[PDB]
Amino acid sequence: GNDYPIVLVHGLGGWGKGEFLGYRYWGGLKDIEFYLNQTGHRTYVATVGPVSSNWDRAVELYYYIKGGTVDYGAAHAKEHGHARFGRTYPGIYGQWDETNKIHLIGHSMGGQTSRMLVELLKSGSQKEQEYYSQHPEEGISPLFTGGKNWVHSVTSLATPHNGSTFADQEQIVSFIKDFIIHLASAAGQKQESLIYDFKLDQWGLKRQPGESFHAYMNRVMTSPIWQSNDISAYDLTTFGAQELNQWMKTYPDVYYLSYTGNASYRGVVTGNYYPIGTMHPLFTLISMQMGSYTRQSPAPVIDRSWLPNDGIVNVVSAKYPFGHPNSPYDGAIKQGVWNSFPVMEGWDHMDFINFIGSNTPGYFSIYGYYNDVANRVHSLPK
Amino acid sequence: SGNDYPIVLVHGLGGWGKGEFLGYRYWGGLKDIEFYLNQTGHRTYVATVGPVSSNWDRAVELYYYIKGGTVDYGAAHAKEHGHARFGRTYPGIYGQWDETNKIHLIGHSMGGQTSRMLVELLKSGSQKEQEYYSQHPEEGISPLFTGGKNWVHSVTSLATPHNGSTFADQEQIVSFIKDFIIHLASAAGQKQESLIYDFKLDQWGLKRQPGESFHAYMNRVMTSPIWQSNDISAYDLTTFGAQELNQWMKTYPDVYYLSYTGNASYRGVVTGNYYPIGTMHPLFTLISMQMGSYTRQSPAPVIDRSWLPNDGIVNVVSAKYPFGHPNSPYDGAIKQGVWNSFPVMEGWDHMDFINFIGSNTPGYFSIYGYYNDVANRVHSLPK
Ligand SMILES: [Zn+2]
Ligand SMILES: [Zn+2]
Ligand SMILES: [Zn+2]
Ligand SMILES: [Zn+2]
Ligand SMILES: [Zn+2]
Ligand SMILES: [Zn+2]
Repeated sequence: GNDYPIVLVHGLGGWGKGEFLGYRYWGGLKDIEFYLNQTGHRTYVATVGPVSSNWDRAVELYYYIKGGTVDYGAAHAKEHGHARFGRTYPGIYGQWDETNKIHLIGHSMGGQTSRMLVELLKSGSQKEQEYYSQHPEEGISPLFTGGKNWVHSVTSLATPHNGSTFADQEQIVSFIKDFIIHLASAAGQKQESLIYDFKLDQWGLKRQPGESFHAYMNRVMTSPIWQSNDISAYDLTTFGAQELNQWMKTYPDVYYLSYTGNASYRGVVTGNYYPIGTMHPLFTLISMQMGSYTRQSPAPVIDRSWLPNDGIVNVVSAKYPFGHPNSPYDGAIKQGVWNSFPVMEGWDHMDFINFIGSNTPGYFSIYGYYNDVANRVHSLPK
Repeated sequence: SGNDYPIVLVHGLGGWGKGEFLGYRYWGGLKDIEFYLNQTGHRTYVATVGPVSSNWDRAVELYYYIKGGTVDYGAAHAKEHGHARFGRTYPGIYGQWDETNKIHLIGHSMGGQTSRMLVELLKSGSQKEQEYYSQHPEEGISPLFTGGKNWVHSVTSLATPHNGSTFADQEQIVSFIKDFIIHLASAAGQKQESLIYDFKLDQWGLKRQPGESFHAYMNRVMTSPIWQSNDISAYDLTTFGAQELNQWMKTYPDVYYLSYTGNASYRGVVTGNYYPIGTMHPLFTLISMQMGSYTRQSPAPVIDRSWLPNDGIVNVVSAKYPFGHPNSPYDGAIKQGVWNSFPVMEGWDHMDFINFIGSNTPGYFSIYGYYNDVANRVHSLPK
C-alpha cells in the first residue's frame, strides 16, 4: 500500500495538548495518536483554530504541517477585515511534498478543513493571485500559487459536508459556551484556571496579560465576528456549507472516504427523530430540534431526509458533499469519489473521538476502530 | 416599615443547600443574597428541601425545616404514592414560628409552588390525611395536617411556573437535570467525582451507598422509575400537573401574594415565534427555542400562542399568577388576598433571579439591588 503519515484535524471547539492536562481531543482519557504510532502507523495531531473559518483553519493547518508563518492572504484579509499574518510554526512534516504525501483524517469541521486544504494545495487561490498581480508589493505565499499534489487521501468522520440544521438556528455562540462548560467538566478542570485558547489573534482577540479566563472568553463570545462570513458558525450552516461545496473541489487523483453516524430513531407517530439514550446530554436537545426541523424556505430546502442525526450533524449531510462524485462502499475503494461507508448506528457525534461517556458499538474500544481506519488508509495504492 | 417577620428563601428545582457547595450559594451564586439581606436590616433564613421531589414532599420537608421535628409525608399520601412516611429530622431554624411569629415565604421557580403548597397545608391541612387518621387512629397524624395555622404573612414567587412549563411537557426533565448538575459543579469549580450533591430522595430508598461513587449514585437516581411517577417534581412542573395543583392550593384572602415574571425571549419577525436573547444562559437556549415555538391542541390544557414568551424554562403567562386565582397587576398599592403581579422584567432569564454564574440583572448594578427592593417590599406589609 503506502507509508504516508496520518494527520488528524480536530473540528469545532478542538484544542491542542497543553490546553488540558490529561484530556486529549483524540481519545479523551485515551491517546489515539499514541496507539496508532505504537501499532506502526506514523500519526500527527494538528491544531488549528477551534472556531474560526475553514479558510482560516486550512491556511493554519498548512503551516502547522509544512512550517512557516501563517499568511491568510492579503485579499482575504482585506475583504473580511482581520490581520493577514498569524502564528509561526516549525512544521511537524517539513519534507511534505508530492512524494512525501500525507493522509488527512478530520473529525467534524476538520473534514471540511481538510477538503479546503486540498483545494488550496491543488488550485491555490485565484483571488489572491489576482490581488498579487494588482499589488505585487504585497507578495504571495507558495500555498496560494497552486499545483501541489501532497494529500493522498482525505477521510471525514461525522463531517457536516452539507452543513448542520442546528447551525442554521444561529445559536453556536450559545453552543460553544455550553461546550466549554462540558469540556472543562470532562477534563476535571476548574473554569477559573482554564488556558483554553480561542486562537482568534487575527481578529485582535488575544488573552490579555493577567486577564481572567471568563472575561477573555466573554470578549470572544460577544465579538461581532460571530455574525460574519469568516467564522465557523457561518461555514456550518446549510447555506454556507453548500456555498463552500461549490468551489472546494473533489479531485480525481485523491482518495475520499466518509464515515457517518446515527444516534436518532424515528418516532412511530410523529415521524420525528429523537436521540437515543447513549447520547451525551450536551446534544440531547439539539438532536430533538434537528430531529423535528424541516425548512421549505429560504434555500436550501430541508426535507424529511434531514431528520436523522448524530447529535449535531445530519446523516444526509455527513455522507458526501452534494453535487460531488460519490459511491456507497461496495468492497472497492474508488479514487476521486466520496466512498460513503454505511451509517454507523449507535454512534453519536463525540463517539468518534472517545469523548468522556464513550460508546463504540461493534468494538471493544475506540482503539479497535482506529486500527481499522488506519489500516484502511494504509492500504490505498500509490 | 410595617412588620418584622423574617424572610425564608425556598429554592426550586435542583436547588441545593449550603454545606453542599462551599463558595457557591443557590441564592446569589458567588454572592450571598441572604448575608446581604441580614446585614441590611432584613432577617433572612435559607430553607433547604428536596431538589427534585414533589411539592407535597418538599412542602412537608419545608414545614419541619422551619418548625423543627421529624418529616411526616402523611400515611395516606405515602400509601397511595409508595414511599416511606417519615423522612429527616430537623432542629428547626425558626422554632417560635406561629400566628404571631409569622414569616415571609419567597420561593424561586418551583419554590413558589412549594411555598403555596405549605400555606395550603398550614391553613387547611389535608382532608385525606384526616380521614386516614379517622379510619386508622393507630397510625396517628401530624399537627401540620390538622390545619388552622395562619403562620405565613406573605408568599412571593420569582419566576415560578404556577401554571406549568411547556418544557416539562416534553418529558425530558431527566436529561435536563443531568445537564444541570454539569453546569452546577462547573459554576462551583468542583470535579464531578468529588460531588456530595444530595438528591434528598431518602423516602424512595435512594440514599447514596457507603463508598458509592457520585456517578453510580446519580445514575441510580436518574434511572429510577420515580421520574415517571405522580409524586415527583417532573410531574408537578407540567402544565396539566400545575394547573391541577391550582385547583386545591388556595390563594387565601388574609395572605399577601407577590409574583415576579421574567422574559428573555423575543418575537421573530418572520415566523412569529419567540427566540432566546443573547444574554440567556446557554443551559436554557434550546429549551427557550422549543418553548418559543411550541403549541398544543390536545391533550389539555390547551397551549396557545400566549405561552411562547419565556425566561428560558418558564412561560411568562405561567409566571404571573395561577389561573382562576384572584390576581391584579401591581398599580402602586399592594392588595391582600390577591396575586400582586409586578410588571414583566425584560431581559431576566430564569437563573438571573438568583445570580447564577454568568448572570446579568437589567435595571440594577447587581442582584443585591433587586433583593433590596424585594425585601423592603415585604418589609413594608402591614400587620
Ligand atoms: Zn479569515
Ligand atoms: Zn450544558
Ligand atoms: Zn456516546
Ligand atoms: Zn410523596
Ligand atoms: Zn396524591
Ligand atoms: Zn443570563
